[PDB]
Amino acid sequence: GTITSQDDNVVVGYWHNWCDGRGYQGGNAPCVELKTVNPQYNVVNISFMKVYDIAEGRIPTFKLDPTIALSEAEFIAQIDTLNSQGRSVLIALGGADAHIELTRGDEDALAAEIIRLTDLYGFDGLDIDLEQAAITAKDNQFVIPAALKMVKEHYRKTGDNFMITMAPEFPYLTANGAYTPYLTELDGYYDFINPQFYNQGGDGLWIEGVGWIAQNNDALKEEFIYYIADSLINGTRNYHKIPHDKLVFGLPSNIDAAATGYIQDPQDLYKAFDRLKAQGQPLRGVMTWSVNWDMGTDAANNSYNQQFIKDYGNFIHNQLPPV
Ligand code: NA
Ligand code: NA
Repeated sequence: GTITSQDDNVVVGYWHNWCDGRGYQGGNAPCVELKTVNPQYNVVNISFMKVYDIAEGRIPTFKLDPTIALSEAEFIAQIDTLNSQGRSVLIALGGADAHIELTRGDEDALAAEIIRLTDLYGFDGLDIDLEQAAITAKDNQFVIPAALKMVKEHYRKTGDNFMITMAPEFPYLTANGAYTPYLTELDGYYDFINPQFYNQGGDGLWIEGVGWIAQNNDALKEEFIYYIADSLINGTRNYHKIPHDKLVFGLPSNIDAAATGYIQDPQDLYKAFDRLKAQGQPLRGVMTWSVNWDMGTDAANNSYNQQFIKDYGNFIHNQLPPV
């Protein structure tokens, strides 16, 4: 394929390489064809590159789920189509039960496999989306950055920007937190970070004048968004710094997609994002788990009807470009 990278704001959505996932509230996530994904998701993350069976070896790979009933050829064409629309398709490394437990020395083979898949499917980059147990498993903190540097450099040689993103759960981004080796090793290689501001229950931050602001408090959601992002983009309040032009706010699509973190009132995001913009530090966009959930159903089989991309797609795409 042709490496197709993002120079302006993004709306990121994950795409499930499986069918009929059950939700946190009993709903259903269909498998969907790439070509059915709403075009306002201009970064689509194929979930997941993983180890399928450890008897196959330590190096994760990607195998298109045959239940989805696309041939490799048809999947590849759909990626070419997205690329022709100016949209990126990343491979998301990790996910639940991925069995990624790499040993020092594995970076060469992991880099070779990323390059292979990239060239074959026409992926535009990789998203680091490790499960909690993987973040510090074995030599992952060393191997995964070492491999991605070699991948970045390989594609830089041919004038291509192989995108590198990550999806840390936000508690792991405290200063010296478990995800910080990935961030420091890959500083100047990663394009943007899309943390998960969901599934962390009552984790949060204390702000003098406001109080305790939890990720699951729907009365203080503007405050949560504004203050957690302000902390990250400035490296304050004991958070690792991620520059504002490289921070994308990750969210559940609806209450089926995650246990906690769903934004009940989209105006809380609009206002938080406008406060960050007004101080000269606008964010790079939003991300969601997941496009399948946005296209999914509740427990009564009522369609979620793309509400996430309705709420946020125009809002983000009509912002000024970065820099
Ligand atoms: Na591509
Ligand atoms: Na509120």
